Parts: sequence; C-alpha cells; structure tokens
Amino acid sequence: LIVNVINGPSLGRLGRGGTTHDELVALIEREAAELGLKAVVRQSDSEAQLLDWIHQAADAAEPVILNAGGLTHTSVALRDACAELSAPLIEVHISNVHAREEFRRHSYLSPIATGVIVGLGIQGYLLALRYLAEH
Amino acid sequence: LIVNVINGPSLGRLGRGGTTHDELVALIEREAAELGLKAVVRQSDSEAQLLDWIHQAADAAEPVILNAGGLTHTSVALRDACAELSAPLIEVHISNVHAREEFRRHSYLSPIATGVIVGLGIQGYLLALRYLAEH
Amino acid sequence: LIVNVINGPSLGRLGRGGTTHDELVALIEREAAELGLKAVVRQSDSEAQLLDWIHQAADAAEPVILNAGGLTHTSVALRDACAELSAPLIEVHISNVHAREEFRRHSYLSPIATGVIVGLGIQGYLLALRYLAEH
Amino acid sequence: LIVNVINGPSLGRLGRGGTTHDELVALIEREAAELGLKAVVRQSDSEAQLLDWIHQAADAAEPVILNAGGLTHTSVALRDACAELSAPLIEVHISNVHAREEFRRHSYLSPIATGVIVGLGIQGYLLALRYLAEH
Amino acid sequence: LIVNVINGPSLGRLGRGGTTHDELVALIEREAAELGLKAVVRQSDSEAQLLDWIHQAADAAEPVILNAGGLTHTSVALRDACAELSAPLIEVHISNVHAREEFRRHSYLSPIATGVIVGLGIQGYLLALRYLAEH
Amino acid sequence: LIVNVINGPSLGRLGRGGTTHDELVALIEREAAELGLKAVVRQSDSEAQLLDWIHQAADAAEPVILNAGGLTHTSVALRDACAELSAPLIEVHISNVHAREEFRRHSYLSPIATGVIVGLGIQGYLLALRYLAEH
Amino acid sequence: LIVNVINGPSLGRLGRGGTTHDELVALIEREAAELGLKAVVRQSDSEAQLLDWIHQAADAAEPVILNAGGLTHTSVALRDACAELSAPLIEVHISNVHAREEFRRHSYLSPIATGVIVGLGIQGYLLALRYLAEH
Amino acid sequence: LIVNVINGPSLGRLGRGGTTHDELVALIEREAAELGLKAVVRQSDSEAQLLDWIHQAADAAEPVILNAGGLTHTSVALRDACAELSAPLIEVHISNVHAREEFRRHSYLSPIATGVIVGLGIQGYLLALRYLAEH
Amino acid sequence: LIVNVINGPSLGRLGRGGTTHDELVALIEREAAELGLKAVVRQSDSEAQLLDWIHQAADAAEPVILNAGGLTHTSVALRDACAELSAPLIEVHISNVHAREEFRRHSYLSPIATGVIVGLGIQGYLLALRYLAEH
Amino acid sequence: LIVNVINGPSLGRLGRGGTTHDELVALIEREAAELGLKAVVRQSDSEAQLLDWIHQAADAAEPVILNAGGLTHTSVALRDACAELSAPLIEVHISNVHAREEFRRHSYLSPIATGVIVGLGIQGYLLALRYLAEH
Amino acid sequence: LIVNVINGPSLGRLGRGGTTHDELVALIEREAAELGLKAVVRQSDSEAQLLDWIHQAADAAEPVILNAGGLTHTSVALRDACAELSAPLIEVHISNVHAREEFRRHSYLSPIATGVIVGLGIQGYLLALRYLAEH
Amino acid sequence: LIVNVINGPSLGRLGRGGTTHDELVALIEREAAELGLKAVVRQSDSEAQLLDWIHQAADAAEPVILNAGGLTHTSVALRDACAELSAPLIEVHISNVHAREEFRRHSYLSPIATGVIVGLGIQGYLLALRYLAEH
Repeated sequence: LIVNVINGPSLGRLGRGGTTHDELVALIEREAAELGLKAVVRQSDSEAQLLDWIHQAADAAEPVILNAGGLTHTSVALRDACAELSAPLIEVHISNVHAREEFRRHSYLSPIATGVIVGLGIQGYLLALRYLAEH
Repeated sequence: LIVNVINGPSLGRLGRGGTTHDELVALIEREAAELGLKAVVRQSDSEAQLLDWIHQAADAAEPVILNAGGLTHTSVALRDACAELSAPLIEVHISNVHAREEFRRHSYLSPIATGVIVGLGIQGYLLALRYLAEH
Repeated sequence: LIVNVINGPSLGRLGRGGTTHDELVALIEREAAELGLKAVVRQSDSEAQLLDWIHQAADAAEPVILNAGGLTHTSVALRDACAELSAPLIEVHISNVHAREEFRRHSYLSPIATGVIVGLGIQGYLLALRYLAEH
Repeated sequence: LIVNVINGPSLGRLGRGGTTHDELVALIEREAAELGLKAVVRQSDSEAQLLDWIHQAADAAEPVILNAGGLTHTSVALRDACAELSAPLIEVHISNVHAREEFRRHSYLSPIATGVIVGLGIQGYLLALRYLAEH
Repeated sequence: LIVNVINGPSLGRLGRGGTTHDELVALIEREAAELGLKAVVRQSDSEAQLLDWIHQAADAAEPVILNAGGLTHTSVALRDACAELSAPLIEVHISNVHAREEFRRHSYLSPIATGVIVGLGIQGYLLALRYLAEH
Repeated sequence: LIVNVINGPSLGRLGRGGTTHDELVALIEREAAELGLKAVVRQSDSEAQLLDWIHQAADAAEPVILNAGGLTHTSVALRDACAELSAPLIEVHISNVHAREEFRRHSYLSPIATGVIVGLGIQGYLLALRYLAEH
Repeated sequence: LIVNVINGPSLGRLGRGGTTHDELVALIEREAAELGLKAVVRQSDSEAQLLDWIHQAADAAEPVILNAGGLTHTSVALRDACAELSAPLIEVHISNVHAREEFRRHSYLSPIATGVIVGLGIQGYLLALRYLAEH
Repeated sequence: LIVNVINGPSLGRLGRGGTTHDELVALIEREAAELGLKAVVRQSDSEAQLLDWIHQAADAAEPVILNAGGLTHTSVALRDACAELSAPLIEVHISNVHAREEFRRHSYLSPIATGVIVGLGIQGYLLALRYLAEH
Repeated sequence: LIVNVINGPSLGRLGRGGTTHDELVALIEREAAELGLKAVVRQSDSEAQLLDWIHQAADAAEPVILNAGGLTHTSVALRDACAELSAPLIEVHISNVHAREEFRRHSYLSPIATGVIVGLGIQGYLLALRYLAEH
Repeated sequence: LIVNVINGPSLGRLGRGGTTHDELVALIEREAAELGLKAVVRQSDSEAQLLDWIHQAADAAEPVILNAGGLTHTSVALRDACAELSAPLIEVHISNVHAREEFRRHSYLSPIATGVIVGLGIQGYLLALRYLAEH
Repeated sequence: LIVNVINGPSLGRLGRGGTTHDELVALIEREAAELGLKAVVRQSDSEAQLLDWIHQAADAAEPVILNAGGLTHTSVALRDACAELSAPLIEVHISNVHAREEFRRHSYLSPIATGVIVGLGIQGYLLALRYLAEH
Repeated sequence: LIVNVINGPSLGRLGRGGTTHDELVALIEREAAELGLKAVVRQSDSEAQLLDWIHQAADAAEPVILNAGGLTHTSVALRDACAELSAPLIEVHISNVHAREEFRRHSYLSPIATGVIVGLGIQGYLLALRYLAEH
C-alpha cells in the first residue's frame, strides 16, 4: 500500500530537463493514486537524513524507491541501512550513468537492491511504482 | 508504433521462475496491445542472428528492448550494431546482475543504451514497453 | 580516567544479535566502572556529529574507542580528525569484516589508530576499555 | 564583485601552522577589500551544509574558492553540485597533497574546477582571490 | 578450559619493546590462571610445526590464539589448516600492521578467523584470552 | 630577490590563447619588477637544457617556477634534479590537467614541489611570483 | 550410460600432433565401449550450435565432456548454458594453457565445471570418460 | 596470386563515410587487378563463417587481409584460427581505434598478424594489397 | 615403471570426503599395480621435505604426480625444483579450485607441469597414473 | 605536395634487415617522386630535435609520417607537438610491436594520429606516402 | 672479519652452469682468505633453518650475503628476520631475474638490503665479499 | 681490454656522499689500470648523447657499465640501444632503489642487461669492472 520515495543530493535541484523536484513529487503522487498506492516522497542532501528514512522503512517493512544521487557510488553506510530493508528496494537513476564517467558505473546499492532502473528519466520512478503495485 | 523485443542466449530456456519464453512473448504482446503498440519479439542464441535483427531495427528506425543474455558482457560487435540505432534502446536483465559475479557488473551495451532495467523479472520488459509508449 | 566511545551509523540499530545500542551503553558503562574509568558513549549517523566528538576528544586529550560503521571504509575526513588525537584510538568492528565483501577489508582509520579489534562482538568494546585501563 | 570561500572539514581546526580559521577569514576579508571584492567565507564539517552553500552560489552565479578537506577525495555529491557552478571554481589545498598518501592525489573536484592551488599555505586563498579579481 | 597460543616466526625474538618471548609465556600463563583457563603457548619458525599444532587443536576442538608473524600474509597452507578449527580462532598482531607496508595489510587468516586484534602490544594476547573465557 | 622561471616543451608555442611566449616573459618581468623581484625566464624543448638550468638554481639556492610541459608526467630525471632545490619550487600548468586525459593527472614533480598551480592560465605564473615575494 | 563430448572451435582442425578430429572420435568411441558407455561426440565452430548441444544435455540430464577451444576464455553465454547441467561437466584442454599466454589462464567454465583436465593431450578425453564411468 | 579479404561484423553496413560494402569489394577488385592479384572478398557477421574462411586460407596457404570488426577485441577463437595461417595476415581497421574507447585499443589479432593498418579508411585495404603484391 | 606421488600440506588430513590419506595410498598402490607401475606415495607438511623428494625424482628421472596443497599458490621454490624434472609432472587438486577463492585460481606449478587435473576427487590421482602408464 | 618523414631513435641504426637509413631515404625519395610528392626525410635521436621538426610541419601545415622509435611509448611531449599538426599524421613501426613486449603495445601517438601502420617493414613508409598522395 | 653466506633452496643443486655448491663454498672460502675475511657459507632448503642463521648473524652483528632462491619473492618472514640485521646485507642472484618471469622481478628482501647483485653468476658472491672487505 | 662507463643525469652532481663525478672517474681509472683494463668514463644529461655512446660501444663490441640515472625507469629508447650491445652490459645504481619510491623499482634496462648492481655506492662501478676483467 505505502511506498517510500527517497531522493538524495542534489535532486532538490531538478529543473534549475524542465521537471522540478515538486513536479516530480506531484507526478509520483498522481501515478501512485492511479495504482492504488500511497507515495511518500522525501528528499535530502543529508546522508544521515536519508539513513533515518531508510531505517524507518526497514522498521515499517515498506518498499523503497531510492535515488541516492552521488552517494550511490560512495556510501557504504547507505548500503548497510538499505541492506536491512525486507520489502523491495528499487534503485533509480534519471540519467544513464553508464554513459558518463567510469566512477558512476559502480554502485554500492545495486547488489542489495531488488532491481535498478537508469536512464529513463523521471519515468523510472513511475515504472518503479508500477513494479511495486504488481507485486 | 512498432517495438522490437530481442532476446539473446539462452532466454529460450526461461522456465526449464515458472514463465517460459512463449509465455513471455504472450505477456509482452498483450501489454503492447494495451499500450497501442505492436511488439515483435524474437529470440536467438546466434550473435549473428541478433546483429541482423538489430541492423533491421536500425534501418527501420524502430525502438529495441534488448536482453542479450551473456553477450551483454562480452560482445563489442553487438554494441556496435546497437550504436547505430536512432530510436531508443532499452537494455533489460531479468535478474539483478549486480548481485552475482563481478564480471556480470560490466555491460558493453549500457553506455550506448537509452536506459537499463535489471532485477525486476519479466516485468522489466513490460515497463520498458510502457516507457516507449509514453515517449 | 575518561574514555570516549563513539559509534557511527547505523549502530543505533543494534538489535532490530540481541544486544541493543542501549544495552551496549550499559555494558560499556558497567565495565568502565569496574576498571575505574568513566565511559562517555555516543552514537550518530552524522559524519559531522562524529567529527565534532572526535575534535572534542582531541582538545581534551581523551582516548577514543571508535566504531565508525560504514564510514570506516569511505571517510578521509574522519581519518583526518582522528589523526589529530594524541591519546589512544582503538578501532572496533563487531563483525569480522575480513569475512565479508572485499571493500570492507580496507579502512581509512586503521593506519592512524593505535590498534584495531574486529569480529569479537560487543566484547571488543570491553576489551578496548581494558586495554586503555592498563595503559 | 562577491566571492564565496567555502571550507569543509575540519578547517575549523586550523591552529590547534599558527593561523586559525578566524585569522584566515580576516586575512581573506582584508585581501578581498584590497582587490575591490567582497568575500563571504564559510566553514562546515557537514557535506550537506557545503552542498547548500554551493547551490546558492550556483543560483547567484557567484565564484567559489573551495577547500573541501577530505571530502575532496571522496564526495561525488560535492562534485555534482560544483559542476553546476557557472562562475569560476578554484580548488585550494593548504598542504601539498601530492607529498602525502597516494589516496590524497585524487580529487573528484579538480576536473570540474577552473583551476587548483595546492601547497602554498593559506596564501593559496589570497592568490585565488587575486585570480578572480583579474578575471 | 584449554587455550592454545601459537606464535610463528620470529616471535622467539621478542626483546632482542622489552618483553621477551618467555616473559610473554609467563604473562599469558598468569592471565589464563586468573581466568580459570589453561594456556598452552608454543612458538616455532617452522610453518610445518605450526600446521601440526593447528591440526592438533582442530582434533581436540580447542580454541587458538595465533600470531603467525610474516606467514600471516603469505601462507594459504596455514589458512587451510586453521579453516579446519571448530573452536574459535583469534588472530593477533602486536604492532599495528595497517601503519606499515601495504603488503602487511592483507592476511590470509583474517577471513577464517573469529576475530583479529592488532596494535595493542602483547596485551592483545591477554584480551584474546579474556574473550575466550567469556565465551 | 631572483626567481627562475623555467618552461619546458613546447611552451615556445604559446599563441600559434592569444599570449605568446615572449608576451609571457614580458608579463612575468613586469610583475616581478612590481614585486621587487628579478625574473629570469627561460624556455627549452631539451630535457637536458632544463636539467642544467635546474642544477644552476640548486647551486645558487634560487627559487624556481617550473612548467615542464609533457615532461611533467614522464621524467624522473627532472624530478631528481628539482629534488635537489633548497629554495621553493612552484609547479605550474596553464590548462587544468585534471580535465583532460587521465595520464596528465599524474606528475613526477608535484610530490617534491612546494606547491602546484593548474588551470589559471598564464596568471598562475604571476601568482607564483607573488607567493615567492611574500615568502 | 550416455556421455556427450562437445568440441568447439577449431578442434575440427586437429592434425592439419598427428591425431585428427575423426581419429579422436574413434578413440573416444572405443574407450567408451570399453567402459560400458556410449559416447556422442560432436564438434562445431558455432557458439550457438554448442549452446544447443549443451541445452540438450541439460534436458536429458546427460554428462558432458567439453572442450570449448577459445570460447573457454571469452563466452559467458556458454558458461550460463553449462551452469544448467545437472550431470557432471568435465572441462578439457589438450595443451597446457598455463604454459601459454596469460589470457588463456582464465576460463569462464572452470568454476561451474565438476573438474578440469589440461595438458594431457587427447588422453584427457579418455580419462574424463573413465571418471564418468566410475561415477 | 590470390588474396583473401575477410570482413567481419558489421562491415556489411558500410554506407548506411559514403562507401558501401559493395563499392569496397569493387575498389579492392580493381586494385587487385592492377597489382596482378586476384582478390576474394568476403563478409559475414558470423564468427563461425569467418573461422571457416580463415581455415580455408590456412589450407590453401593464401594471404589474408582481415577486418574482424568488434571480434578483433573479443575473439580468441579467431586469433587461434589466424595463428594457423602460414602466408601473411594483415589486420585492418578503417577508423583509428586508438582515438576511441580504451577497450578498442586491444586486439587479440595484432600479435599474430604480420602487420596492422588502422585509421586510413578503406584505403588501408588497398595498401594492404600493395604490401602483399610487393612480397 | 616407478611413479612418485607427492602430497603436500595438509593432505595428511584427508578424512578428519570419507577417504583418509592411508586409504589414498592404498588406492593409488592398487591402481599402480594394475597398470604395471610402482607407486611411491609420500606426504609432508614441510616445503623442504617436498623439495627434497622432488630433487630426488629429478635425479632419478622419475615422473611425479604432485598435489602441493596450499603451496601450489604461494611457493616459487617448489616451482623451481619441479622445473628441473625431466620426466612428466602432473599437478592434481582434489577439489575444483576454480569454484573457490580467486587466490586459488593461480598456481606457480601449472605452467611448468605437463598437465593438471582438478575437481575429480581422489580419482585424479588414478587418472594421472593411467596417463603416465600410457606414456 | 611536400611530405615530412621523421624518424626518431635509433633508426639511424637500420642495417647494423639489410636496409640502412640512407637506403631508406632513397627508397622513400624515389616513391615520393613517383607519386608526384617531395619527401623530406629526417632522423634524430634527440627528442627536442624531433619536436622542432614537428613544430615546423605544424606551422607549414605539411603532413608527417613519423616513426618515433621508443619515444612512441614514453613521450607526452612529442604527442603534444603532433597534436598541433593540422595536416595528416601517419604513425609507422617497421616491426609488429604487438608481437613483442606488452609495454610496446601502448603509444602516446596513435590516438592523435590519423592512422598507424605497423609490422610491414620499411614498406609502411611507402604505403603511408601513397595514402597521402591519394588524399 | 667474519662473513655469513646464506643460500636458500635449491642452491644445493648448482651443477646438476658447471659449478656445484661445494665448488662455490670453496671459491668463496678462497676469496675470503684473500680479502682477510672468514666466510661461513651455509645452505638449506628450510625457511626456518635460514631464519635461524639470520637471527644468529643479527645477534653476532655479522654481515650476510644472502641468496634466498625462490623465497626471495615470497617470504615476508625472511624479510623480517633480515630487517633485524645491523651489519650489511647483500642480496645475490646468480641469474638475471629481470630477464625471466615478471613474478621474479619483485623481492621482499631488496628494500631492507644494503644492496643487490643479480646476473653476474657465482662471481656476485665474490664481489659481495669484496664490497664487505672494503667496508 | 676497453670498458665504457656511461653515466646519465644527473651524475655530474655527485658530491654537491662526498665523492664527486671527477673523483669517480679517477677511482674507476685507477681500478681499471689495476685490472689491466682501460676505462672510458663519460657522463651526460642528454639521452641522445648517451644513445650515441651506446651505439658506439655496440659497433666496437666493447662492454658497458651504465648508470642511466632516472632514464633507467623511463627510457625505452635507451633500452633499445643497449639491446644492440653484444658485449656485456652491467647496470649500476649507487643507492638502493628498492628502498625508495615504488616507481624506481622498475627498470627498462635490467631485462636486457647481463646483470645489475644496486646500493653498493660508487664501489658498484669497481666491482662491475672486476666482473668484466674476470670475463
């Protein structure tokens, strides 16, 4: 029923691609409604903030769609917290990371994720919702 | 309107996971119909067969959903043929490759793909369709 | 006399292994009393919070027992702050990191630590206390 | 006219080298005045705090002199935020990093910086100002 | 009840740090007595001698505290013999190996050990005893 | 009082960026005058020529600003000669090397330099002068 | 009872070592008869052909002796198909690969094989038969 | 007298650079005539097809000009078959591979080739002919 | 006529897999008799002991079947002594090493061996005998 | 019309292969005449000499055929000077470098060259001429 | 006055190069006499034996000429024991190791040796003596 | 009879260790006289100068003692010229390179040298002479 969408740094800057973070929340909320889900979308540049939201979803046994931004490639902490999730974890990148710098082609999160969606824009979020609806 | 779904080796063996390759074709065909698309699904263990289907989609300017199996990690040829596509290319893995052997965590295809979906089972195919419908 | 015990992310989640973080504080406090020490145990998922506690121990010339969780493998910042400590620094892992992923077998902290204890469970904390008592 | 000087962890500890962080602010402020600039100097051990100050400078199209401390070698997030700056970005290290550990000889920031100054002490800040004044 | 302490090459040279190998045996024996344990301490520069003592402890299901010296970094054989132990294995280094040459930062033994203590001097032996007493 | 500016290959080709090597000499000479310094600027495509100028500055105990061009990444000889300097050595790159090929991101000179300035154009030379004036 | 012997490229060229591929089939057939086995020996330069023969042996639960030639070092596909076999898989090289180029010292097949025989000439095939007879 | 020109995948797509594969055959045939040679030009996306043509040239002791496309970087099989050629083998790339992705800068074929021509366009084929004519 | 079977550490522990080292000697002795061979089987955890047995076989020009255990991956000495053998050397592993840790996938012995048998259990010894009988 | 042929160290030693450097000049001069070109062939063991000849060809917008000998693998300087050429640059090796030491399989020049010819002997020079004539 | 010459495995096999180990002892003894030295030459295939002889020379403050054979590349233990020597340590290889396998081009002993002599045959021993005589 | 001693950069700076380059020439000349040799000692910071002296010794079939300084680690050219020598080549380092930076532990010259002497000071030159006298 409930799905957590968690955005790391600096996804607050979407727009500043026309879509803003707020537009994104709204798109996600609408699609969620359509799927009979409730989406809790949250963004933070703070690793610790993210860890806290992840722990919460671990305790509630809620699924997570997670776009960690740059922490994806760097944070073992975040990985460890996600590793505790018992519901599904979908990792999401808007851009195709494999078309950029080699360092972006590694993720500490993918191996503990259920699955990963990259390069499909903001629609990756919606497709992740839909996966979770049909599961 | 038309979408090519291309499966490499040995996706003919799905089932032998309950879903068979034929079931998969049927699921994909149904979803495609629902999206107002036509899906041409094709499978082959032959790299050359795949290259030929890719060239065709290049000439027709049709989008491709491609699950190359093991050739994903090994074939520059396949990459080169896909690199010619002008419509979108979605790379698909049923399993989460990042949860397996390190060698599976590299793909010659991802960097030239539009995007990539891994670990969402056979539903990755359907989600890829839906991306292409809304684009 | 005073010993700082510093726990990083997500050691707040011990339990959720039966021992909780609170139990851990209590075990450490009891052992410290027994050794004629005072233990100040502190936990945070915030790197910056940890850095601040480390700086404080640097200024006070107090010893530190530090379990950085995942930041152990990733944070040069933390290393740099610890590098300032003039009293002893004992690094502690509950689990044996060398029995897990290769990435966990490197630590930015070990080379500037006095010593390191891994894989002895929560008792590593108590043994670290005892080292510091007899020194 | 306005120049942002951003210091990461643990540059609050300069002194504790005689020069303190406050002295540094004052030196920078004086030189800035001399150049007909205004310097906004800010320090934080929080990656997120830094990201926020960087985003701000991105939105204001102000130049940044940035000394990220240890995050220089570890944070893709920070890199990504700096990558958004449209004014110049000068990276600054007080010490010569190339004379220390090999891990310090890589920086996620240098490739997106305008330029880099290392090993010239606190005077690197002043020289960076002067670059920006004559540009 | 019985604990095997096994020292490899060239721990016979402790002293030649004031503490000699004999002093070490005596310190260990005293602490063991205090814990209600019996310590069998043995040293050899011969890999084969060590393997034999390890096999013996495997057959007797006795715990081992093992300081292999340089064989720690080089001997798969020793690892394989330890891998047979069913009681606990604590690996011990007197010096902090992570503060020395990079080659010393790898150990064939750590991954099959219960845990590891480095850089706490000869007291690591005593702390290892105490772990085994409370277990 | 005296400062040696040493340019390697092929900095004779500056211009052929509008600034020519001669303009550069003149800019440097003017700034030097302004600082109460004398600048001896010299350029050569010959490694041996450069080594000779470096040895001379070693014997005279004069500071060197050195832009070695491509020899920066390749010449241990040059490093060894600079290693003899007892006055300061500032390494200078006009372009930001960290924004180019990976091979340019290593320098045999940086670790023995006092400091390094890259990506600030020809102004890096002038800023290096100014460092040396205030020191 | 039935054993599949599968030869990849270009084992059709044995002879062109006196033994030809046909001689090899005959030697294998004779030894098989002697062991109370039936040997189905098949050769192809086509990866896809091989995959098909492997799938067949997977479905029939027949053991495979496989000499993949150069695909041994390059084909994840082949590995994946073999990974499906439930009967034994013996990998065979006629030549000692470890005495040749470093690239030949890796095999995608060995880790999923039951065992491997290299450098014993064509007799490796016969010894593999005999293993399978006594099992 | 006879020269084999062998083109791998997907050199059938030349044109789709104006020159088509057919034009290429014709250019090669004309130049061959001019040199007093006969050129047999053949193309295939099938590795196995190529291997067969290579074996044939091995048996006939005919020289080969070979442009393997992407198999150049990936196929040990192809290398092994070429290694059997007793006449000359010239490797040909139309594009300069060293100006592209790092993975293209390795070739399994070069070390067993007589020589290699890259980046000279379709004229590399003609120059290879001419080498073989004057030899 | 005579064949040396040499077992390193800790193959004395076979059993402690039901087959003991003694059973193994007996199996080998019986098969040898059957082949018209005499088998001298010897085991030692001492590298030096093994070297001595290898030198002896070098001087006698007798073939060796050698299972070095862990020294296989670590000992250049052993390699060097085997390199002197003029009769055949068969390397034997009971387990499939390629299915274990990456470090076990390298052997200092394979490149100087005649051939290698891994993963066929104790029957690898018997098959090695049979190779040597038919040679 | 004019083509520069530049030979590095120690191509003065051709002969001391029967062909001497002088013969080579003469062969090149004759072929050039035949093509309606003028060839300026020059050789030097001095990197700086070569750089000077390269700069000259840059200023004159003349094409270069360059055989740098060992500097090919080592000199970034030379690369940088060639990178300035606006006419074509053909890199030439007489021997097949890919059949020798691994270090020779890298070239700082290839990526900035138009194309590369290796292993065709002195005829590579003549073929390079011919390329440049038909272009 | 006294010099220890220590030979590891399998230098007992010199001859079996005409010179035998005994001849070598005699050559060394004669040269030593000539230099006014006494040479104690000792050989063993046992690492532990060597360690014991090294410890002895450490305690006696005698210089060591050491040819460790294959242990040179593999033994940290031996390195550690040599690291204790306070008199000079000369490392000796008869053969030029840098002309053989890459693995032989690393030595755990060289960095703690006074110096190293390779590839001069048995005369390296005599030259090492002479160094020690004139020192 | 004649021996060439060749010193690269910056061995002209010996002294500026008390021994100067001139002293070194004199020591070498005296020892040479004593051995019934003539020593031609030559020094240059110019790679090309060295190459010329090496070519000369190649043509004269004279032995070379060569201390290339930093070019030892960097110059393939120099290696190639030495590779032509038919008399012996002894490589000499005054300092123990294996006790310094890792980059100094590789030499392009060692593998083509007869032998190598490092860390014995200027006496390495004299010992190299003596080797060549007794050969």
